[PDB]
Amino acid sequence: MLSAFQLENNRLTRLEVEESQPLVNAVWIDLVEPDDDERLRVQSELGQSLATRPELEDIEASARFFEDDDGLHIHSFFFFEDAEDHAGNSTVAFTIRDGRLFTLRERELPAFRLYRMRARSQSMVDGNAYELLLDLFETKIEQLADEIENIYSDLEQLSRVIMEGHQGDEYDEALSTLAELEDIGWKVRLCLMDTQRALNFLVRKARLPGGQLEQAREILRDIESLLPHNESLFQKVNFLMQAAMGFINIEQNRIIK
Amino acid sequence: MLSAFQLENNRLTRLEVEESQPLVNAVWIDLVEPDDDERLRVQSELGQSLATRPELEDIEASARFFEDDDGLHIHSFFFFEDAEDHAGNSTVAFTIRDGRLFTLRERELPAFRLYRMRARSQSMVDGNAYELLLDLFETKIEQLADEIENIYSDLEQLSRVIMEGHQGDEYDEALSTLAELEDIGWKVRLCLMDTQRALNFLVRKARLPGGQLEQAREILRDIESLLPHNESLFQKVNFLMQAAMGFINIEQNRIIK
Amino acid sequence: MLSAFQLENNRLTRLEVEESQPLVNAVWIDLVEPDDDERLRVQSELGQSLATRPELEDIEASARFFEDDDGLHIHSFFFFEDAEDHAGNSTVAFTIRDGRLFTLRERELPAFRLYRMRARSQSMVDGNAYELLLDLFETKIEQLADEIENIYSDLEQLSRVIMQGDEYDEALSTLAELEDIGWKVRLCLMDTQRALNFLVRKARLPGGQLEQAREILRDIESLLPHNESLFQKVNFLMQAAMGFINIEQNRIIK
Amino acid sequence: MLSAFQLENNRLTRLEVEESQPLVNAVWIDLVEPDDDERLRVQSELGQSLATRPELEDIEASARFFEDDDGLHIHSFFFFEDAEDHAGNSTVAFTIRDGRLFTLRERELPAFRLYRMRARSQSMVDGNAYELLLDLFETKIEQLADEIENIYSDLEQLSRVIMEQGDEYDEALSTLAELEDIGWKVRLCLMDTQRALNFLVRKARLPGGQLEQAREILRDIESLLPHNESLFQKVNFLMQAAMGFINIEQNRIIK
Amino acid sequence: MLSAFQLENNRLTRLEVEESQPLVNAVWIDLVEPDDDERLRVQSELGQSLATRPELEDIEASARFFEDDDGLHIHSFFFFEDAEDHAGNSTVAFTIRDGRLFTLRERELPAFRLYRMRARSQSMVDGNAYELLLDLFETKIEQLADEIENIYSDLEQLSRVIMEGHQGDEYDEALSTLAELEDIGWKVRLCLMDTQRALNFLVRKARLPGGQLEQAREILRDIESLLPHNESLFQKVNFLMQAAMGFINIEQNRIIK
Ligand SMILES: [Mg+2]
Ligand SMILES: [Mg+2]
Ligand SMILES: [Mg+2]
Ligand SMILES: [Mg+2]
Ligand SMILES: [Mg+2]
Ligand SMILES: [Mg+2]
Ligand SMILES: [Mg+2]
Repeated sequence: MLSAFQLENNRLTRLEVEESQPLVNAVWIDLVEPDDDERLRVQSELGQSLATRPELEDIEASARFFEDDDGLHIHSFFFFEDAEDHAGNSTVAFTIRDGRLFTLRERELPAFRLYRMRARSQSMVDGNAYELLLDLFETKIEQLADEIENIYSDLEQLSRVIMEGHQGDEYDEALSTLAELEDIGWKVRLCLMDTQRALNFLVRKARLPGGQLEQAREILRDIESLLPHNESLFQKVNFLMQAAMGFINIEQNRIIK
Repeated sequence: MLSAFQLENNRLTRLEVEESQPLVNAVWIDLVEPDDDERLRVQSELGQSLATRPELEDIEASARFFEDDDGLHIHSFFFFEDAEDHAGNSTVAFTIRDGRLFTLRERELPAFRLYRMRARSQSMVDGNAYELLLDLFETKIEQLADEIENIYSDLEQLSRVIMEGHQGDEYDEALSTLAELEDIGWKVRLCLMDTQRALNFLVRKARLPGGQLEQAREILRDIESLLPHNESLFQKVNFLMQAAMGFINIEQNRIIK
Repeated sequence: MLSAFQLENNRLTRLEVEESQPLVNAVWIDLVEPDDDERLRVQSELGQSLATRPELEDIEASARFFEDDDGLHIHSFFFFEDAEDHAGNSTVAFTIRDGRLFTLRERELPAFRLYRMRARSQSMVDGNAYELLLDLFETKIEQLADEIENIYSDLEQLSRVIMQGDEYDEALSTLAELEDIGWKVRLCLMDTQRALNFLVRKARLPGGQLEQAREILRDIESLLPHNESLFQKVNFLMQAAMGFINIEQNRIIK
Repeated sequence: MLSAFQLENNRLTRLEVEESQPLVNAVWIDLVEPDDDERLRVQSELGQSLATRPELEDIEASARFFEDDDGLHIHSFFFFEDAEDHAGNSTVAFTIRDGRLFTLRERELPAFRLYRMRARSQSMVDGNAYELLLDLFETKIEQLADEIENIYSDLEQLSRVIMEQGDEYDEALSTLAELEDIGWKVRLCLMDTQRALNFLVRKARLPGGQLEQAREILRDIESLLPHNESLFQKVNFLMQAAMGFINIEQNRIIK
Repeated sequence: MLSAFQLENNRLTRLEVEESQPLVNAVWIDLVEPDDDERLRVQSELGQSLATRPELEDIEASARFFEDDDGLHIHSFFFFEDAEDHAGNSTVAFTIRDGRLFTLRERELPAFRLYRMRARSQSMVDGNAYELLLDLFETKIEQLADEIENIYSDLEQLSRVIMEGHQGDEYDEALSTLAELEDIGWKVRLCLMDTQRALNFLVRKARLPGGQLEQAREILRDIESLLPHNESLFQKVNFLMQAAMGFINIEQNRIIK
């Protein structure tokens, strides 16, 4: 799946690519599970090699945040929920070269879907590939913060269910939900931590136009402010787990009596 | 619910609003669950847009501590107990513009109720919107410190139930109380942490008249001194949980024998 | 209960107060659960308002470490054991004004009893209210260190018990007693640490007093880790015990 | 087992040692469980004392990262899996002296096996003992990162077994404990390489090309350690949830 | 028990003290559970008061690391195993005055036993009391590191026993061994931490001849490198404890069925 976008008055407008062959006019090329026809098309029409599937698995800093003849590379976890509502992180390879942004990804993602919807009726400021990359990160953080907000409200309700060792079988259900909330929070943290590394790298490495530099710092500031929330949820979750076992053992005693 | 206050010899005096239409004379407008008639009234009589309900859910720094054409915005958790005696945090949007303070909130709050009572017979120092905002934070901290104090004394009594009782009935009750104290402390910490960010932002961002600056630092100093107490309670609570499970298992053994 | 002390060759000597009315000669006024007659006596004979009972409950820095028209105020937890041998902290309001120290407290305390015993037959150095306040803190830390030392030796014996029966109920109970002592010792230390940090930045402290304060801060820094180390051991012991209890449960069911 | 390597256009080429006696031409001598005949051969043909077996057990900084008349010494944990698929760390003594690298080890290791494969058809940059040492550390980190990646995917599958019987649960706890252990041993390996590289940066004149290489490895380690810590949280939480399910099950049974 | 040592070509040589009365020639006096005859002998022949038994119990910095008319005092935990193979720490009072070292101890200790054995055929460098004190600390650290090394190998074997979660007999034994390894590690950490304070004090306080200063820093560096190992063992130990309880509960279920 190949989509391309060009700029018109600092407004991202969707290029037709099946028909309007010239890719050279695009500021952003976005690939989702691209076949070899699409890869080769980018290779020949632009200068651009793209990362292979196993290179997106690499978690080492030097494999994710690096500069080379193919441009500036940032690989970053993006958060998603699979078909059975199980949280996950999907690595996206960002590449910036000659003022063009390339995003290579394994699947559809809610941040991208959201940014694209907004980009349809919303002006960029400086109108460049670095701004675009950060806009996508802004969007990511916005969603991560929404995830955390919902862990709180779900955990609040679940908390009240757990305050009785009244078991059968709203308690099997409670432990399961706890474990689902732990896992979401855990994966949100990985996503935040990784974006944090990515942005710290960017700040030291890319000439970032100054409007872009402040934007990046703003996102870093948001991340610094979300991480503690994440850590706070783990305490609560772990305590709730402990209390539940207490109630289960109290119940066991009742039963044996 | 719209209340408005004006200043008379550095004394907040309650300006009648059903009758005395001119809002322009107020230093402080306080909204509680305001209907669209009240919102629009503030919009037209002053310049003032107010934050929407879902914008108060946002926990990201950049959504809580920011400056824009509508003025200086500080969103801050305030602590309360709901109708069924469950602790909670309620976000209050503070907005300062052209020397006037706007507080927008979802519900009655004990800090506000308390500050208003006092403000009926008590002089402000410099008599301005920044002082007023900090006075409300001072009051918040005063109450948070009282909460912590009471967690201590409650935990002290509960501690003795957990060493001296072995009935199954007074022990369900004990675990429940433990969990109620854990939750209060947890929510107090969130409240403190958030006020801390808010005040750090204020110190760097607002021209704060120097009398206000020292006031803010005093509040910051109080917070630095309350956070460790919070953390100390969690250790005790967790240890008590562990001891209880030990006693429950010792009891189980007695029963089976 | 009102006691007063005056200085004689840098030696604290106990003033008779039922009889020798002039309080003005005292360097140190010590109140224990004082009635309104004693409070008013301090109010009129010296300039001195004293903190009220509910103000000693306040834990907020700004309510404990502050300066005002009534002088320099330091509120600080002191460690004690109640009638049933249960550990506790009692807040003591220290107030320094015009070279005189005021201590207001809710109860008798071992640090004070100990300092008073010694102060009979022991010379102060610079002989002033700031030294006196720090001398009381020195004594407090001395006793806190003793408490920790004993948690160690008690925990050592208890450790061996934990490696069917009636002696295990007893073990868990003792563990929980030792946890609580250590916990309350830490609160006491942490609070004295804030108090001394405040003092260092705030009071003109005569230089002899400044080094004294730093010495106490250094002691606290060296005791806090011990406290934390005990919690690890205590928590681990608790865990092992539950393991043994479950192993026992399995033996029984078989 | 004695292997020796010399340089030819910045390409490590394997010296024949059974036959081509002169060791003096080697840039890298690599010893695996060397007998006293091999040790003595290094002692006499080069100046080189080698660390004894019990000196590789020593974990103290001053026993692992030090300089003396015998040269520059770096002892470092390398990660491996034994015959029964159990994770382990094996200390390797690196020694650099008069532009020559000596590696002394107790066993075959996957990092070395991998670096040697690659070195057969791959050019070094500056072509020296310090680069060589760092190349081996680079390779080590590459493999540690792969381990962590696999702990994640295994833990993901195991997570679902624990949410979704008595038989498949013994097995689950055992797997959990295998993953904890791997992560634990990876951390020890990372931490130790980190000390080693910090020491190197302050101590050896490191040619500037080497210096950046070392910092790159340090940067990778900084980025892998948090992953390690993150796994321990998940593992510990999974352990707790399992006990919860086991106790719920116990209650069902007793009823 | 009084032993005394003098220097001969930077070689500690054991003075005969029953017979060769002059103690003034010694660089090192070493007391083990000394009676009042030996204490008084040191008091009169040298200037030297020695710390009393209850003064070695004091753990407060100011009671362990201090200077006074009696010289330079360093009290330090040394590690040992008692008659019933239980790990322990024994405080040793080091005192340096007029170029002479005094060590006062409650019992035989493996570091001292080891240093003395080596000192019989090994030259000191600068040949002074400060070097001697540090040599003893070097030896201590050497042994602590050996302890940690052995905790690792014992914990490795024990780890494999605990994955066979089956028999009731080899499991009592396993928990016991775990608890014995936890305790050793715990006491090793106390020993390390205390030596660390002692050496930090020494570095700021004693004129330390420069050869001695580097020696001290080397020991500090070793300690900094051993502490993390200690902390790592606690995580493993705690995790193993948890897994064991899991296997015990699985077994309990099997039994009840
Ligand atoms: Mg949101
Ligand atoms: Mg636990
Ligand atoms: Mg059970
Ligand atoms: Mg209060
Ligand atoms: Mg003492
Ligand atoms: Mg050794
Ligand atoms: Mg790889």
